This record gives sequence, C-alpha cells and structure tokens, in this order.
Amino acid sequence: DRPRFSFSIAAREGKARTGTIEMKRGVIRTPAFMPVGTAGADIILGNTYHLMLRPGAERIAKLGGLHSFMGWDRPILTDSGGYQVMSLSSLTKQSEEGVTFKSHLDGSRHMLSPERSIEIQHLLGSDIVMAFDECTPYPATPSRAASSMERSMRWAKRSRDAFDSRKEQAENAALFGIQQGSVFENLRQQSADALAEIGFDGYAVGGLAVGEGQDEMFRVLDFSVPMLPDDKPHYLMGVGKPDDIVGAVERGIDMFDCVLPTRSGRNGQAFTWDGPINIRNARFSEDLKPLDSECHCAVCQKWSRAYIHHLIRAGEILGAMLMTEHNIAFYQQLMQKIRDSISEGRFSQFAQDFRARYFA
Amino acid sequence: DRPRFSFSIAAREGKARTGTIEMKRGVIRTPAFMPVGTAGADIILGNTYHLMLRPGAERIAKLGGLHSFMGWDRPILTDSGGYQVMSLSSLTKQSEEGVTFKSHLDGSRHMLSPERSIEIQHLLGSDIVMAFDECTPYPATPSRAASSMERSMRWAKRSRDAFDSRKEQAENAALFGIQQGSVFENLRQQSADALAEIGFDGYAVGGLAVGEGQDEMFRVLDFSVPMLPDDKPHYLMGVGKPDDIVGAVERGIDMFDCVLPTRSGRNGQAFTWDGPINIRNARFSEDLKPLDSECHCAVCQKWSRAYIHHLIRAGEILGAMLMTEHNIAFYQQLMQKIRDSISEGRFSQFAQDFRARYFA
Ligand SMILES: CNc1nc2cc3c(=O)[nH]c(N)nc3c(CC[C@H]3O[C@@H](OC)[C@H](OC)[C@@H]3OC)c2[nH]1
Ligand SMILES: CNc1nc2cc3c(=O)[nH]c(N)nc3c(CC[C@H]3O[C@@H](OC)[C@H](OC)[C@@H]3OC)c2[nH]1
Ligand SMILES: [Zn+2]
Ligand SMILES: [Zn+2]
Repeated sequence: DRPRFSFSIAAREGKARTGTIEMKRGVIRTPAFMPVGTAGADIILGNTYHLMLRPGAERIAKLGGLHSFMGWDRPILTDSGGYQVMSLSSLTKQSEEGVTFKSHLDGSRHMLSPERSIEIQHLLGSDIVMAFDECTPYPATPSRAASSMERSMRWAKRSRDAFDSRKEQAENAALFGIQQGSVFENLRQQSADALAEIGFDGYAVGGLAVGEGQDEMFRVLDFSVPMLPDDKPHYLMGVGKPDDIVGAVERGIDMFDCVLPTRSGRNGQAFTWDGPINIRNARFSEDLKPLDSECHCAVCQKWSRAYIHHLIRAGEILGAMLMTEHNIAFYQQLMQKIRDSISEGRFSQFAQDFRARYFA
Repeated sequence: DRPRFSFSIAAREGKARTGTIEMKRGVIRTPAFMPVGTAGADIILGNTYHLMLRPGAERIAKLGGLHSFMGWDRPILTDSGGYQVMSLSSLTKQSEEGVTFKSHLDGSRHMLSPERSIEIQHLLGSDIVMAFDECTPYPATPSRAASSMERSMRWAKRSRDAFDSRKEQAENAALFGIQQGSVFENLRQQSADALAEIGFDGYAVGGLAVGEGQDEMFRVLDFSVPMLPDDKPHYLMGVGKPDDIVGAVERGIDMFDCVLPTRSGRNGQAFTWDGPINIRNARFSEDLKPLDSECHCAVCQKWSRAYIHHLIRAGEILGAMLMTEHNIAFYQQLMQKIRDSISEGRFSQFAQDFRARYFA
C-alpha cells in the first residue's frame, strides 16, 4: 500500500530533478503538470473558490467529496482560495483573522481564514491541501511585502494546526506551505525559514505570475528555490507557458498549474513544438497537417488544422473540445519529455532545442 | 464488395419496416437516425448550406472531399441546400431556374439550381444526394401548394439528369427524390407519381416539420407514405423528437434527421426514457443518478446529473460535450430498440410502452 506522502528524486541535472510523489490514491511523476479537473495527468486541480460558491463545500461533502463528484479516483490538489477571492470578489475585507467577501453569484457573505480554508479543503476531500496565504500584489514595496509575508507565515502555522487537528486529513492528505516575499531575496529567505520551521510535505513558490514577467520571475526563482528544502517537492503556482515551465524546471521546480491549456483551447490557440498557433486565422483554412507534426494525441492522429479551423469558425463545440484535448496532451508530452531528458542526462540540450524551435 | 445501393427489408410489423441499405462505404441499419457530422450512427449529415458558404464546395473538393475533411469514411448524406437558403438567407430571388441569394458571411452572391445543387453535392463527395426541391411554406393554399409542388417535380427531373451526367456520382452515390404537396392528399399523390416515374434510389417526405404540429404531420404521413414505392427507403426530413420518430416509424418511415440532439445538448436538455430533462434546473444539483437510468453511454457509466449540472452551470465546455454525447447515444439506443422490436414482432408494444413512460 502506498504511503500518505513520499517524494523520491530519481535523477538530477543541474538544479533540475525528476522523480515521484507517492500518495494513497496514486503516483505523481515529477516534473508534473496539473490540469484543471473540469477540462495522462497524474493529479488534477479542484477549483476551491468556485466550489465554495457553487454548490458549497458542505454540499460537495454530502455528495461524497470531489473524487466521487468528478469521477476521478486519483490525487486532487486544491488551492486555499484567497488568491481568487482577492482576484475576483467584490467588497473584500481583510484582517489578521482572514478575509470576508460577498459572492458575485448570490450576494451571500463568505469568510476565509486559515481554519476555514483547511476545513473547506477537507470537505472537498483533496489529497494535496494548500496553506491559506496572501499572494502579495506586484509591485510591492519592501515594507508592504514584508508585512504581507509575515501575515502569511502566521497563517501558515494556523493552517498547519488546523490540518493536523482533522485526523482523516492528517492521515490521508498532504499539506504544502507557500513561500511569499515578493521579489526580495531577504524576505524570500525569511519566508522559507519560517515554513521549514513549521514543516510541510511540500513547498510552493507563491507570489509570482502576477505581472512581473519572465525575466524577473526567473531572477526570483534563481535565489528562491534553493532556499526551500531540497528533499521536498517544489510547486510554482500559476505557471505557465511552456517556456516558463522549461525554465522553472531548470531552476528546481517540480510541479505546475496554469489556465493556459484550457483558456487557449476555448479561444482558438493550439500549442505546438513550433510555438502557439491561432487556428481561427485564415492561414489554416486549407492546412491538411495535424495541429502539431509530432503530437501523438487522438486529435492529431485523425483530424487536420483545416477541419478544426472549420469547426471553430462554425461555432461548433466539437472544435473547442478537440483543441483542448490536443493542448492537454501537448502539455503532458512536454512534461514526459522533460522527465525523460532529466533522467537521461540530456535536459540541458532539450531545453536549448526546445527554445530554438518554439521561438523560431 | 458492396453495391452502390441496395435496400432490403428484413422484417415488418404493421406499416413499420426494419432492414439495411448497403452502399459502397457501409451498411445503414433502418430505421436509422442520421446525426450531424460535426456533433453508433451508420451515416452522418453534411451541412450543404453552411459548406457552400464556408469554405465553399470547390475548396472542400480541393481538400479531398468531406470524408477526408471530416475524418469519416462511412456514408454521408447531404441536403440540396434550398431549405436553409429560404430559412436563413437574405434578399432571396426565386425563378424557374433556381434561387439566388446573398451570403450573410461576406455578401457574396450565390445561386442554387438543380444542376448547381447536384454539382455542390458532387464536390462535397456525399453518398446520398438529395434532389433540389422547394419546401413549401406552411400553411399553404391548395393553389400555391400545387404550383410549388409542380416546380419541385420539374426540378426533380433536372436533379436526376444532372446526377446521371456525372459518372463518378452516378456510379458511386445515390439520389433521393423529395415528395411535396403540403398537407393535401391529391398533391402528395401527384408528387409521388411524378417521382416514381423519374425513378430514385430512395424517397423523402418533404414539406413537413415546418410548423404543422404532430397531429397534422401524422395525418399527412398516414396517406403520404403508402404512395411512395414500398421497396425503397422512406426519409422524413427534419424529424424529430423521439415521439415523432416512433410514430413516423409506425407509419412507414425508415430514415430521420433533426437538430434536437445537438441543439438540446448545447442548451441544457438531456433526453431520457422518462422524457427530456433540463439539467441546469436546481432540482438536479444533488441528483447522483446518471442522466438516464438505463442508458449504456460512457457519460452515464461515469458521471452524475449533479456533476453535469455543475459543469453546465459553471460554463464549462466539458458539460455540453457530455450532454451531447449522451443525447447522440440515446438516439442511437432508441433506433436500436426500434429495429429490434420490429424484427422481434413487438414494436406495437414497444411504442405503447415508450409513450406511457416518456410522457408519464
Ligand atoms: C496566474 N498566476 C498565479 N499566481 C499565483 C500565486 C498564488 C499564491 O501566491 N498563492 C496561492 N494560494 N495561489 C496562487 C495562485 C492561484 C493558483 C490557483 O489558480 C487556480 O486557477 C484559477 C488553480 O486552481 C484551479 C490554482 O490552484 C491550484 C496564483 N496564480
Ligand atoms: C426542421 N424541419 C425541416 N423540415 C424540412 C423539410 C425539407 C424539405 O422539404 N426539403 C429539403 N430539401 N430539406 C428539408 C429540411 C432540411 C433538412 C436539412 O436540415 C439540416 O439541418 C439544418 C440537415 O442537414 C444538416 C438536413 O439535411 C440532411 C427540413 N427541415
Ligand atoms: Zn495533438
Ligand atoms: Zn447516457
């Protein structure tokens, strides 16, 4: 029987690592991409913020938990909810206790605190639970970044204690802490130290992919990822485009999530090894090639760019579904190639070849 | 090797029949439902009117024909295009030659005539080609219904001659004639006689499902279907709801098409043996049963009403795709049950049981 949580590094190249997380519901191969569950992957995401508002966490628990609800019996990761509250909610009120906000769907009042976030995630039944943090806005002054990070670290301890108080959660799920500190090395160090003192099963790099751009994101990763425990997984939240993933793996990241595959799939963008393409453009109306020349997905085995272009232009849902299936599969082929290249000691060459072709 | 076209009736009960159409690209089991190709089925529909306008029939032929374009190597049926021209186009101009109209997409002028309709269908590469007819509006006076039907019969002969002039089409495709005459028995008889004198591979009942309602449609079918050759397939165009299909089979119809499965699937309606349900309604938010209790489709094997409700309410494309997959599968299970019940001599009981449950 698999353990509750065990991360093992099978091979390394530079700062890059490849290995496995073993959990009760399955093995997660790393580096991992974690797609939205409502879109192969070893773990999917539940959308805590949406589920809080519709149908509510209690109701999900009444229906048997997310795994039953979604028909997915493998691992599920949930965020702690505050990022989306601050991003999407109205008339939010912040305090040391947490955040209160009004639901855009029906005006009901909702609060989120470390304790309530952990309880929501418990009711949803997720396997990887995120600590309740504050994603500091960018840019931030040093003073405000420090004050925000300090609050997040107090909330990380409250998250740890709430998770440990729930026997079923403590025995069957895992808890990740989230590093903050904006772009400032000293604050990132203080945050890493505070999280390691509390102790978590994995460590996320928070506070990035919030408008800083790739050069700055990579600069922050260069010093931030080494501050985290080496023997635990490293999750970069909100990232990203394929080139962001490759560079983040080069800097020691093991886990990724982002809206791009599905957002692109619904908006006419297909990922390929030669970069993204806008399938609605007339230049694809007579292109008999598959979406990508090397892709093994079922869409690329059967249908042309011309036909997918036609479906999307005609407003047919089949078109968006085919685009999304291809994009999901592309991302998982990217991660497989990353894992294999690290395991084979040729990831540096892979990254160079990837960039030369993706940006040609 | 299969023939170009051969219809064989394997069993009968009342006016109902079950059997097979053999064509070069496949066998079609009848009674048959023929889904839109852009949505198992033995034949799918190509949308002649849309394809004429985007990308155009010549361009489809350049891309290899519909079968290649759509990735479907089995039979395809296309309509002749006028129904949609009169239904959707602007500033149409009608004459004995055909109809001219302006494309809503780009203002280009297009004409349709019997000869051009057959040529378009040739370029698309369909296997079952419909004669170019005029679907008389409902209601129609006897005089106007007669004048319209007479023009359609002249156009049926022109369609026959155009089809026969194209060797590849004549040798590999089939041509159906379309009966008109509105709701008038004498005109339906004149139309049937004219079509049989020309000679077609199959016969459609046109001019129905245009606002007359089920009682009147069935009344017209009661006298109209027996007028067609018994030994050829009978196609009721534009029909319909499950209860319309059952009653039309009871009246001698062998083939059906309609927008309902896909339109419903995109608009939150799921077909079930207990009637249609509106999955977005709050009454399904905690319903753990599948869409239908007896359905064998992959959606009903895996997911609940509650989850499909959730996806559709969240605006997720996955929800509409699951609804459509279920609805397509429901329609094909309906047709299989129809075929088996006729073959087993229990279709009368099936129809009675179907109606008692569907309308409970
Ligand atoms: C786009 N840039 C981006 N930077 C982020 C930074 C943070 C952060 O510092 N803290 C937390 N807790 N969450 C973050 C998030 C949200 C990730 C979730 O966003 C959700 O998608 C909307 C997704 O779950 C369906 C995922 O949860 C696993 C970020 N997103
Ligand atoms: C809804 N009621 C309805 N009554 C109809 C009657 C006629 C008729 O008398 N003549 C012709 N030629 N076509 C008819 C049609 C259109 C069927 C096509 O309609 C297309 O869907 C929009 C479908 O092809 C994707 C199909 O072509 C195979 C009808 N539709
Ligand atoms: Zn593909
Ligand atoms: Zn089903």
